[PDB]
Amino acid sequence: LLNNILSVANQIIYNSAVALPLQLDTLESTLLTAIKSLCSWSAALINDNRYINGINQFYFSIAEGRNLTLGPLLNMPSFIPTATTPEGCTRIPSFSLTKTHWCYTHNVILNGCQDHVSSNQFVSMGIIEPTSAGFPFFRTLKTLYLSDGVNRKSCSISTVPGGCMMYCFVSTQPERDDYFSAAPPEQRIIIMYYNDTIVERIINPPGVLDVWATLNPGTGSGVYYLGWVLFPIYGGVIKGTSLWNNQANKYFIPQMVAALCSQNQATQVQNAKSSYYSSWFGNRMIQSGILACPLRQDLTNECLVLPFSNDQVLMGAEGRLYMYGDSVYYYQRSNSWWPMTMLYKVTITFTNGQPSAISAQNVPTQQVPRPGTGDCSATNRCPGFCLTGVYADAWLLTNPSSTSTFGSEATFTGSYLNTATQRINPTMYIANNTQIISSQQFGSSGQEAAYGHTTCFRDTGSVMVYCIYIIELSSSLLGQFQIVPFIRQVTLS
Amino acid sequence: TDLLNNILSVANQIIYNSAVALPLQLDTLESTLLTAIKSLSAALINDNRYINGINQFYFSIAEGRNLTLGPLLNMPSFIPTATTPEGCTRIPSFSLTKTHWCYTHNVILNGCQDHVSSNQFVSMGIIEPTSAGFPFFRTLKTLYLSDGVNRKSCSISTVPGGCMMYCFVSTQPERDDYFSAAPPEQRIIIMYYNDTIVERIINPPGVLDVWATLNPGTGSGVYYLGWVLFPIYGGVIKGTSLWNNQANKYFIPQMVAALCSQNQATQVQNAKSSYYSSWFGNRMIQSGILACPLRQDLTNECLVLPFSNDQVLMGAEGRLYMYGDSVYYYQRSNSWWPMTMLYKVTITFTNGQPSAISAQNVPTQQVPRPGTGDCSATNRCPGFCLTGVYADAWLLTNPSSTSTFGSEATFTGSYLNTATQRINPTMYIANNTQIISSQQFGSSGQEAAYGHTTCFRDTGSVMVYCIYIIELSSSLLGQFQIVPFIRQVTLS
Amino acid sequence: ITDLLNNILSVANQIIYNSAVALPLQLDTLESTLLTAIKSLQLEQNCSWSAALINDNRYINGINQFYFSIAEGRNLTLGPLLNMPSFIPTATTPEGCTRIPSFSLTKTHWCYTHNVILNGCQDHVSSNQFVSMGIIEPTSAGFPFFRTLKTLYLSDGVNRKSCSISTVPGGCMMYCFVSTQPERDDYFSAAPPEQRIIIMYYNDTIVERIINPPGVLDVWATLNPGTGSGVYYLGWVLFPIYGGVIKGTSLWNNQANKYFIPQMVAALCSQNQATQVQNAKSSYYSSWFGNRMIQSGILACPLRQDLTNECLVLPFSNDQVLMGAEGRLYMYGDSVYYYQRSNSWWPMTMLYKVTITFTNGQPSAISAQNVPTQQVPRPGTGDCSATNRCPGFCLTGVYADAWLLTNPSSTSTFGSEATFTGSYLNTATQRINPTMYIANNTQIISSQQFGSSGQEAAYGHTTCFRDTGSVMVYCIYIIELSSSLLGQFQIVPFIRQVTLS
Amino acid sequence: LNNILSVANQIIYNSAVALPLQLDTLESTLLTAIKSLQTSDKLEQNCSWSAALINDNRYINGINQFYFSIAEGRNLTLGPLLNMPSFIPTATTPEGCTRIPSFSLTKTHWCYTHNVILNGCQDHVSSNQFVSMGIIEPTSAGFPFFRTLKTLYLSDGVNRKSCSISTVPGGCMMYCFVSTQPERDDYFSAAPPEQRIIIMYYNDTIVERIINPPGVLDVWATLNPGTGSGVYYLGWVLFPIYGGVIKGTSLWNNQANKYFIPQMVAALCSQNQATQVQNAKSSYYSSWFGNRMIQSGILACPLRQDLTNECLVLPFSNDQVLMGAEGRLYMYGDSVYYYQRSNSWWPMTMLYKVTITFTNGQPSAISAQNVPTQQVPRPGTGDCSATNRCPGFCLTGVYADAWLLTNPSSTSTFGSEATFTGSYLNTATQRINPTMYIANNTQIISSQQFGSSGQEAAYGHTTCFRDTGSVMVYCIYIIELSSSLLGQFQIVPFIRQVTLS
Ligand SMILES: *[C@@H]1O[C@H](CO)[C@@H](O[C@@H]2O[C@H](CO)[C@@H](O[C@H]3O[C@H](CO)[C@@H](O)[C@H](O)[C@@H]3O)[C@H](O)[C@H]2NC(C)=O)[C@H](O)[C@H]1NC(C)=O
Ligand SMILES: *[C@@H]1O[C@H](CO)[C@@H](O)[C@H](O)[C@H]1NC(C)=O
Ligand SMILES: [Ca+2]
Ligand SMILES: [Ca+2]
Ligand SMILES: [Ca+2]
Ligand SMILES: [Ca+2]
Repeated sequence: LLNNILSVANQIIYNSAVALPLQLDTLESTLLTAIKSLCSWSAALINDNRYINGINQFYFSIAEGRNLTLGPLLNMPSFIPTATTPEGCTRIPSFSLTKTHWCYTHNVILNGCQDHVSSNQFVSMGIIEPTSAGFPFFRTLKTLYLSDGVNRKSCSISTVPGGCMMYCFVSTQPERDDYFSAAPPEQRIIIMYYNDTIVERIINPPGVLDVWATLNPGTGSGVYYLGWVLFPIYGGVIKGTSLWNNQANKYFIPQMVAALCSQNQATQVQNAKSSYYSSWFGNRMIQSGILACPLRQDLTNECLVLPFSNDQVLMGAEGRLYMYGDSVYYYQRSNSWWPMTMLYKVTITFTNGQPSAISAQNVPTQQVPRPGTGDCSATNRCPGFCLTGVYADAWLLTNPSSTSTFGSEATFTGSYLNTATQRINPTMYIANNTQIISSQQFGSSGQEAAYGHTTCFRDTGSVMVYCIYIIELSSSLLGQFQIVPFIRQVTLS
Repeated sequence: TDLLNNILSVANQIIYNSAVALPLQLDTLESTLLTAIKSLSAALINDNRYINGINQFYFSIAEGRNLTLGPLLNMPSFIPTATTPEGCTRIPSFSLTKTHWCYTHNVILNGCQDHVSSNQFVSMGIIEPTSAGFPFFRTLKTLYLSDGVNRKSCSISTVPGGCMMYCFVSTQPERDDYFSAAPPEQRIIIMYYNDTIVERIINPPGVLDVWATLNPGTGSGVYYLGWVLFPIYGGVIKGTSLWNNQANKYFIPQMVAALCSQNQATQVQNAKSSYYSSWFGNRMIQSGILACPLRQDLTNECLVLPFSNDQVLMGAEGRLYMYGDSVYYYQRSNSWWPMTMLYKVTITFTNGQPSAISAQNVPTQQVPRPGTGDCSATNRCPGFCLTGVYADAWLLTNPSSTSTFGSEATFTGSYLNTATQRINPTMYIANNTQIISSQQFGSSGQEAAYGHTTCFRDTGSVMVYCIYIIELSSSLLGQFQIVPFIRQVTLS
Repeated sequence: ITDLLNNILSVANQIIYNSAVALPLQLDTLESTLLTAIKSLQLEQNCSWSAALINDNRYINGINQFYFSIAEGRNLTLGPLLNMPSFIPTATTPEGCTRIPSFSLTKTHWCYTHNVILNGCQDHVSSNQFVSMGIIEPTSAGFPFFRTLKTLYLSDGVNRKSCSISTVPGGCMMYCFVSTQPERDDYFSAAPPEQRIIIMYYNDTIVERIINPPGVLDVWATLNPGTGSGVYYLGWVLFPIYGGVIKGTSLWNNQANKYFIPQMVAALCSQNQATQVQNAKSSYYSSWFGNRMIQSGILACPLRQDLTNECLVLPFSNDQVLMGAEGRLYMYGDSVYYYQRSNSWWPMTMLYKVTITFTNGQPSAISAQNVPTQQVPRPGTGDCSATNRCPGFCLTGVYADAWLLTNPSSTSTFGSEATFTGSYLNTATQRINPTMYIANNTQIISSQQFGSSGQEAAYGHTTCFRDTGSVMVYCIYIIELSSSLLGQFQIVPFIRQVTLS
Repeated sequence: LNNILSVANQIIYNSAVALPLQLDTLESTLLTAIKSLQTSDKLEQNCSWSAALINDNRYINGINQFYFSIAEGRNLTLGPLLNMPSFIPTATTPEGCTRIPSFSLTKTHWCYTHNVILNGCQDHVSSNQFVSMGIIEPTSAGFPFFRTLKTLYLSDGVNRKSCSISTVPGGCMMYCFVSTQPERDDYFSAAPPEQRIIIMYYNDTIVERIINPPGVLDVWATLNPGTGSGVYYLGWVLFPIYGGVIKGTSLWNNQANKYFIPQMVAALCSQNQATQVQNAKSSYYSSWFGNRMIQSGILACPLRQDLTNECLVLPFSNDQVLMGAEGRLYMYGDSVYYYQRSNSWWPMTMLYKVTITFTNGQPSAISAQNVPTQQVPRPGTGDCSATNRCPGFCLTGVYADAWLLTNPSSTSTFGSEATFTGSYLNTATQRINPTMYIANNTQIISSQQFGSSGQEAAYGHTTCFRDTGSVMVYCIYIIELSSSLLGQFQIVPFIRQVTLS
């Protein structure tokens, strides 16, 4: 025996966790495609046939991943609005794409890039349709501008059937002051349907009052998973709470640190433990996690807050959730001591139809660094307390689970700021665990930039993968920043 | 001993997958599917604050003297930019009525000097107030015409339910259009909010064998008494009725005489000759209006109505406007007179069809436009010229309110403030003889091109806002970025 | 060990349970709830179903074919005229005029159209255009009735002229140009007239569009449909065209030096090859019509309801065809054929097999092989009468198409013995004495003049088909006749059998 | 611990075979049902809807009304003939005979029919019957087009004769008898000919029924529809009829000693009053036609697809009406009117208002009030020509109906000044000189003759209606004209304006 059931009961995990959920996923797509072929209708809000089957997947096998190269930039009419004054500040994009449609949002501040009193939030939704030269056009089918005195900040957006769910917090003071007060900022979820119904709810997740000093959405896309909307969150946890106590003495050091940090192992461990706690931000434990909301117009306390185990994950930061086939993935901003791209496979367990636990498996990487200040520049390799960095997510082009060891040879794409400490030199790239294998810098040396959001998808007609690279660029002319959706091909060379 | 622990650890995951993960997946697959099949113009309306503030003269003559430009206001630009360094967006057209707005521009992938192959972007939407009190141009639909047809020089106009765009199809360099005796393909595209699109080749009567070429003027058309009026211009062939009827006619604006010292005979002779171009195939260069009835089955119902050359300068690009019930025309100064040309247009109908047009100039010596050679911003004397740039203007007071038409008129727009170069974009308010308020955008040397200006009133706050759609030379993305600046015209 | 054995059994049993009855059950429940949501989305008392628009079983397999063997072709004669209720409308005043029929019949139905002039034939300004469609059904006497299922009357003040029509599935496609000045002025002026495609369905949808085929503007001074039927072929609608081409264009240059002399002229004209060749070359160029090259061709249109510039113009090579003229397209099985009106120096019936070559799904070239004949002349003026045999420039003639009763391709040499039928005006110079006939390459073997001598007539369109119930071939001869009582000119659908003897 | 392969193989097979097979099958069921909706909406694309069969808005409110006031009636004149594409089909051989039209127009649409005989105008064995239906729409010149939307040709060996037609919602009802022998023989035999009602709907449903109204058999030796239109009235279709009644029957008995002498006859006939009354009584009996009482009447049919004997025969009182003859029924607003052809001694137009009384939802009685007239004669033979004024037995005349332009009820004395229009053969004894006219009780006030002197003609059916859009009244005059070139006859729908000038 022994050897007989092992591979068989392993073939049942494959049968149940990859084979059947793929058949179901594929099933949903062919029926969707079948539905559109049956007063601007909501059935206008469906992507071209060419893309419905090429969204939220790993597009390349491990072998193909070796030969990937960036095509040249393609010109399309940007769906992202710019500022119309020099001091107008458009920042903090969030972008989500499903089989049917996409959602986009960003924050607008009228005068400069700091304002804890008033801002507005632009939202749009639309579809992808092919042009004449074959390449995609992001067709906006609706916009909204939430401008009503509620300072909605750090918003994450996700597609839902029929429209968008956006998750925001309401800013009334400087970020540091949120870490020091005991009560958290107000949390809101806004649902915006293509049929023009808009319902906004102030939400009260259990386990948040008197536990989390502050709580923010991660700014990167949420995802629609099993009838729930999952959003990335982070914040500050108060001392002496159960969550705090349950997280005590936990730390996570990524697989490739040991060979790169010459500091002694015991000191690495003590430094890594100390890295989840910020004296600057009110002596709170800085915590990443997921917020799970059921898709309902009647929301109050049904949303769940689920923290990641600090054994599995770095200090709390902005982030993004993804769906690749049937697995959920999490990008965590590197706001701590490890300056390399952080991607995890997230296992979610439901109990009584509800998410009750999450678990994170890192894709071990030493590639694509991020600028930071002080002792936590792109060159640091050693655990310690750091509170600095920048958002730069990454899209997985190959399946980390395709290798016998998880993520042994992983391939991903995104943008990054190629410098040690400054926010300059935005560079689009494709990378593996150890090396950048394809790269093109945008603009001249010293060109300023900030956050970068990357999303890829396949035209199943031309069998082509495109990636959109949404980058905040410093504008010399109009606006402090111009959020640009670069689009280009990821080609098998 | 130690395979039994992870054989039941695994067999509990198979319980989970079959009893939780998969049935939840099925519940959700059922859920999103039912939603998609559940999906099987009362919105597309401007806010109450603007519906009664559109297409009017906003100020009295007396008030006009105290108008000044307010600071630029920050709204989300509804005009899409390029996403490559060489990407080119050019030739905007913007139209706003009571219920909604329409917008369009031309997109060239490989730089602004490629004149074959392009795409045309279109959007429409409404205006709503923001918490700071100023307007937001809310886009409710976009379209990208990208089928390989080189649609060029497009004008757009709102219609009830949507937009009507007038384009021509360019298949050869401009100059060849004037030389060939067969005119280019003319198209009318109608795009409704309900996502119906109808596009048709039109052939107005009296075009074939009369007009060597014909273009929309790029400025907005207007919807007037059931018809859609677009500006047009082009080249008329020697020996036709239209050429003959137009023979010996010429127009010299009121204010030219005091500024030009040539003998009257020379001015007249030179003015007669400015309507004819040896460079463009010896055609008479001609301005007019295209009148289309609003229908979805257009072939030859659209009418071409030339202006008399006694009333109007050499044919050029232009724009139509509605102020109350009066139609006005802006005519680009592509000839010898470099100042802003605005006219009240009187349209006569015979048996339900526009049969004639007449133009009365608002006499002006203000807001020059850069041009080459002897036809720069400083020229004051009649001659043949084929140079200039588009720079429309919005009348803030009624030229009909004075005893003599246009004796004290006030208008606003952008212009490029140099003699010969297209640099230094400046938003201004002016009267007939002087600029009374002006704000340059960017630094000296900032390159720019066309500018479309449109004003409207917030009847909640009684503030007038103008949008100045300016074509700006860009260093970051694209060779050009078309920007809709917005600011108050303030009474002080 | 007992714990962690008995555990699996009852657990792996629940898995069998989950996978065999529990999960398939949720699948059945799922299927039912959305089949009962798909059906829940969706009138025959009010419907005239388009399978009315179906020819009778007696004709569906008898249309667009060669009906006789070469041997049977020698023994064909015309039967007596048969009386049906004409489907072609006449005038209601003495001065009304109907002219220029076009008629198309395929497997399922027929289409018909003609031009209506209110005040006499001489008025070429303003007219209206009558359109009809229907099917054929047998009568109790055994012969066809052309049953009209819809009429239309295009009457909006637009001067639609020279219209050709073709069936399409579900209806008709008509091709017209718009006339705004006399014919000769169309050749002189450098911009072509407006072209239109009108699609009319049995379901009452009508879309009419102006079209602009590539390579027309600044190349064709004018362009007309040839008035003969177009055909529906491989998803495209082909129409005969003609017009005048401007000097120094690619097309003019590409035709330079080309001419065509039919295979039987040599035995009939007694002039040295040098002059015959030079005169043939010249016959393609009309000084009277603005020094244009007068040119034949085919217009190819995709069947779609949003036409702008997809229609293509393909000229015939002048090495293969005579001077441009009115014409007609045919289908005999899978082969396209072209009849070309003899408006030039050769007065005999001109029929060709057309080879159409495609490229990327679009037609790109046409080749024409003549069926060499010397029979059925047509009346003309001056030196280009019925009796003329020599090359040279002429601009006179009349439309007189002909239907092929046997296959030109069945012989060793193409067209060495062809049999065709039509009508013709049996005089040399006048439009007089309409005569229905059957003829081979050299002789008229069966002929029946209609009316008294001096009876005035004009165009003739002939269409044949077979009753597969009785194995009888019927030909309909649509002839323009001078009228007295009502109208100045009338168009009549004569029908008779073509019988073997 | 060996049984964990018996289950493990059932786990795999369930998740790898059983479930993917089911998910695949389940997918097909959903797509079959989705394509089922794709197919159902594509059926609608194959339909011409009954909604097509509706007159343009300009005419809908302009139908079946008195158009002019009494005073406006004095200033009416005929406009020039207008030219439209005739909806009435002609013959395609010289001997083909089209005769006996019937035409019915209502709010929504019109119905037309006539008889076709293949060889000559005489036949009692075989003929066919053309039928059509359609609408009226305006042209650019402003005047109507009668647009055909469906045509039928009943050709099946049943010799349908003397057909009258009427519109019904969504189509037409036609009434014919079946002719198997000469007319005279019908009057001599006791059993009447076969009577048929055919209903023809736009949706293509056709139901023919042989009918047997009570009170016919052994009472009427023969019975024919009037040929003139019927009308659709309060759910019933009414048809004119006439025929020969048998001696000794209740109807004959109840009609004995009745007669009708029009109000304007005394002043015009010198004969002794006793000699007049005697002849008027005798004028209802034909010794030539099997010694029968020649009777006019009306047949009333419920609108049902399953008719047998629900149809009713209601004769007119011979005190109220002349000898039995062809005729026509009208709706002017809510009033039913009746034209009786003048086949007897009095050669002038006979119009009557008809009152129909209903007994429990069924017509039971009819009465006729004559519009007193001495205008519009009709040709006849011997002592009953257009000039004759004195009672006697005549059996001669021709069908020539009339449309009332003004309301005879709008004067104190019913029809003291009435205005009507039609055509008539303007000669004393012969069928020549067809003339369209407007007349009042005593004089013709407007008149245009058609064709040359001696133009032969026969029946004339006249129908007027109003373009409410332009406020013009138009009258269609359907006249059988002798033809030479093609056909014995050519039935023509002349149209002109009746202008208030
Ligand atoms: C999308 O919205 C359009 C309106 O905003 C709508 O167009 C309207 O469509 C009807 C029929 O197509 C037009 O109808 C006319 O009705 C008859 C037929 O000619 C005449 O009696 C009238 O005089 C008139 O001509 C309307 O004119 C047209 N409205 C406008 C403003 O153009 C489209 O039909 C809509 N598309 C869909 C999917 O329904
Ligand atoms: C809008 O759509 C959602 C589902 O997509 C539905 O639940 C909601 O009630 C809809 N609102 C309206 C007004 O249709
Ligand atoms: Ca706080
Ligand atoms: Ca040209
Ligand atoms: Ca021409
Ligand atoms: Ca009998």
